[PDB]
Amino acid sequence: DVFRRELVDVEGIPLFWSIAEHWSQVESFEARPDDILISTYPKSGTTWVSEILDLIYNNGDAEKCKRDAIYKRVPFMELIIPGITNGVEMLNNMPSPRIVKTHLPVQLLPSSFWKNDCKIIYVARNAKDVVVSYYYFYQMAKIHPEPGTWEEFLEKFMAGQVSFGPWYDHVKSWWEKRKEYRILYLFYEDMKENPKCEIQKILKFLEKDIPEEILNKILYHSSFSVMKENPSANYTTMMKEEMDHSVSPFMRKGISGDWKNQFTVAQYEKFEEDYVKKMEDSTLKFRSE
Ligand SMILES: Nc1ncnc2c1ncn2[C@@H]1O[C@H](COP(=O)(O)OS(=O)(=O)O)[C@@H](OP(=O)(O)O)[C@H]1O
Ligand SMILES: O=[N+]([O-])c1ccc(O)cc1
Ligand SMILES: O=[N+]([O-])c1ccc(O)cc1
Repeated sequence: DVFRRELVDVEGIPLFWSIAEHWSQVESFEARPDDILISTYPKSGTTWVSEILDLIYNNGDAEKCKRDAIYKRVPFMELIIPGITNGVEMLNNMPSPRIVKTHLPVQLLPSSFWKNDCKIIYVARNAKDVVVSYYYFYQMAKIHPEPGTWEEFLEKFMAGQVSFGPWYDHVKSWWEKRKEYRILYLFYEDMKENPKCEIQKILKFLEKDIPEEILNKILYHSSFSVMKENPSANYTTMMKEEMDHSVSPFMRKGISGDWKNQFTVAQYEKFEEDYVKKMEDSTLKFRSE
């Protein structure tokens, strides 16, 4: 059974057993100078930005972006599961320019990305909304260990005992890295508030100037209500064994502030006290609504 196993430590970080088992293949990954790396802590807007990027690369052409599922269009690099998927091999066989997805903490990223000085788009999302999203995701996406109860999962998340390790270190270290490499550091909440502005930031970073009409086309097709019903973007092409959408849909709510529906007031106060202690060494600032 490839599903529901315990995580395995990889250079200090809990990862899926099969990623750990094939780690040398990940660490030796060969990047290319024109790769665009989308880097996120899980549940922070990876699919959203991956769809935006593929739409940009295809000039807002919806049909072209339906050539395959997002997880084939924008391969999840480190995700290797025997009999199921191999992100490294998918990318190895993909023509440039490649869009590459990762959730790896900075210290675990294959060094080829640094050596090739690749452009990277990092997306961060407020921790409270992340942990709620990740809880439901753990339930539906069977490669993860059992999340337990909300209360149990919340504690594991705060302790960094979840797949890809602690959110706090992930966002903080990636933030620091922006001083060394070309990292456009985006926030899920900004994309919610003003998607046009954020996509304009992406275009400037990519050194692309496109017509307003194409920009509006990209905006329309990357909206939650369009993506949620789009089989090429909403993960419903996954086998039920890998992802069971009847448990929780991948495109779940797509808002900011769902944490209010999940956290008890006590859980919130405790989470905030812990958060301030973990995040005061950082100039990083988030909005929770
Ligand atoms: N277009 C658009 N607009 C707004 N929100 C969106 C969009 N697409 C995905 N989502 C929401 O993003 C959450 C999934 O994040 P990820 O794509 O990073 O998940 S994953 O790490 O790639 O598995 C998950 O958030 P929750 O709804 O809070 O669970 C998705 O619903
Ligand atoms: O099989 N799976 O569970 C997968 C496969 C590919 C992917 O990008 C994410 C999950
Ligand atoms: O376990 N999974 O199937 C996953 C996990 C993380 C992710 O971003 C996509 C799929």
